[PDB]
Amino acid sequence: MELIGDYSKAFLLQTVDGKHQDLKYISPETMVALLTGKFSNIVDKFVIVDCRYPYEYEGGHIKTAVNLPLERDAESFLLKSPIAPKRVILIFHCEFSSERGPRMCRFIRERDRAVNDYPSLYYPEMYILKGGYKEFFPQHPNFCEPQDYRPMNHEAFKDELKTFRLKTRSW
Ligand SMILES: [Cl-]
Repeated sequence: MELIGDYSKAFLLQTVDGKHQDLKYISPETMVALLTGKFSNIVDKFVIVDCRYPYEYEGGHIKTAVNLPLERDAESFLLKSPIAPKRVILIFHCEFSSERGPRMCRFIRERDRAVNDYPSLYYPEMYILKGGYKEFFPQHPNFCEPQDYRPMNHEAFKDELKTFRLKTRSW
């Protein structure tokens, strides 16, 4: 397997097959391994980036996840003052096997390459959570807050979906 983004070392986590062949995917069990400190002697900090809209996040998210659905906010949070360490790892996710998580992962890599001298990176190791929140919640509800799941297409949130789409950079 290839080295991480800055070619400094191998990827730390066991991976699973996902839709995008160019990206690295992890399972809910691996996400729990990170949250439970199984990799604490090697991983200084990891950030779970929930790419879903605010109403989805508010309805139930993974504990400690940061909601950064807009490219400009993810860029500001992650790259204005980079989270330095040991390894730093980013895990991106959305509701299921959609495109919000993968798009944000690729965007952050593009910006990280842009602000660095090749091949150095602030976030050389990034993964996508396979199956997103939809598959994580039924496996580990006690690692979620609140213990619920609100889909993007929830009947009572049609206006909220629309309101938030009008804040994105492109459609
Ligand atoms: Cl955006």
